Amino acid sequence: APKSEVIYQVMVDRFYNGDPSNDDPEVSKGMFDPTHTNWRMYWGGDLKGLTEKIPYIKGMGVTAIWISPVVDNINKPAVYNGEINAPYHGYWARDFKRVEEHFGTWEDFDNFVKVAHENGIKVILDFAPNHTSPADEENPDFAENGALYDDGKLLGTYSNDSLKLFHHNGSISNWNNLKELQDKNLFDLADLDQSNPIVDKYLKDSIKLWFNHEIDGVRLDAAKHMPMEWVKSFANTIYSIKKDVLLFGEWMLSGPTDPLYGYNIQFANTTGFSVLDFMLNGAIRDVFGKGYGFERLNDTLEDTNKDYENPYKLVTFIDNHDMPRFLSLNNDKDKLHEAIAFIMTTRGIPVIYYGTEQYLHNDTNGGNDPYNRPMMEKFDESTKAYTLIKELSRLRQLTPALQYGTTTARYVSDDVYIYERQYGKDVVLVAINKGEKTTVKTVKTSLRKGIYKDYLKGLLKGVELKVTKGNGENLVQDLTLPGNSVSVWTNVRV
Ligand SMILES: [Ca+2]
Ligand SMILES: [Ca+2]
Ligand SMILES: [Ca+2]
Repeated sequence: APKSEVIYQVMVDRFYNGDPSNDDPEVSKGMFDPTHTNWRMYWGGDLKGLTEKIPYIKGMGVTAIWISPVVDNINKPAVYNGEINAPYHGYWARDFKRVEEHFGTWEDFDNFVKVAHENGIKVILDFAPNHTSPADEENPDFAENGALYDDGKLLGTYSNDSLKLFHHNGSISNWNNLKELQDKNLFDLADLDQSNPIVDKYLKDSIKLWFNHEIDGVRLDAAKHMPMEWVKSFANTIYSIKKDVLLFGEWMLSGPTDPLYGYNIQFANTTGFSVLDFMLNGAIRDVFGKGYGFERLNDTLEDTNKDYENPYKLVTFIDNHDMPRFLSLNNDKDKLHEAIAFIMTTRGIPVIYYGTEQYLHNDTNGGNDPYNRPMMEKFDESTKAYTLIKELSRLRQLTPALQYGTTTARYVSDDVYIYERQYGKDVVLVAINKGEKTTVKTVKTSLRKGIYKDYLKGLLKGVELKVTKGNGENLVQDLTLPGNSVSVWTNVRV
């Protein structure tokens, strides 16, 4: 009876500024905007602040915090056309053995792990071993020239790479060619050569250090840009040091016909990392954000459940830091609530991107990066979305049917989706109406006959269920779903 998880993804610089003294550190000064109007500067969020907000996060039923990368990032900005770009997001590492000084010290990090563990919450580290930082081999004064440091000891720069640390093969151009995706630079990011035994032992020593500070898992950045066999050895290293670790990779897919989807599946089946579920994500945004009909969602769900060997390890999401937030895509809270309810009641592990529960969004430039990383504003624990996210996790803890159960579609139309989750004798039936009020024909269900109250207590306009005994499969009768509603029914005792 495995444990069910719920992930909250935090971008540390944009979550909560707990400590003004690390806003503009001496060693890396000039990259802080206190006004939060230059969207590519550090804004001050830090580990102290994240720690103070763990009760808020725990009040949402979150079981694991995916924290954006907190290794030391470059101490000079990347300047493009006079535009200061700070590594406020954490993906431009200079030193994988040190904590980013804008975010805190080792003591602040250890305190964050301690308080998270005090509240029953796993810490999942976003780790980006594909690369260091932006570099121009012909201009060492640009940014930090992709420098790699080992706990303060310089191992090399891109323009002076004595130890053969990096690939010097230009940038990625043919994005459908695997070898090009692995051996060239992701944009201008100095690409690490994990085949170099120096780099191999460095990256593996680094992740050992972080686990010595009691992290519980890894979200693996840019997983398609590294050789799959090295990523497999990397997971073996982590498994060698800790038994129950949550490992999943960001293997980005462009859409349903992405030519590389087969390597993604292969990655998730063999490396020991599962994947973030981009196929399901696109279907979610299509049907809830673009008005497509539910059969696109159920078809995608059915395909993924066969395509992946272990689909209950998939990590599901509605949005993230690399695409417009759902409300930028479609500013409809009812549709957001329904999407949240969906991933909460679908197989695998759902992610809530920070601030979703506060309807946080900025729609400049379509809501695209950097505008999908706004600063957290209110921490209101009474919003309907906060309440929704808090309640469905309770059911995931009462039954494995949500994360680990089979999936049976009971009714699929353009605007109505009824699906059933089963684990042993546990049954959860869910009905989503993203259209107007309607009354459904006759639905099968394995729920015993009787009347079921909405598990959500009408929070999303949910109704009762009325099951008659069919002999064989039972019969749902006279199900009138209000418009823009979600109902959840179960035989699991509450
Ligand atoms: Ca700060
Ligand atoms: Ca730094
Ligand atoms: Ca690479």
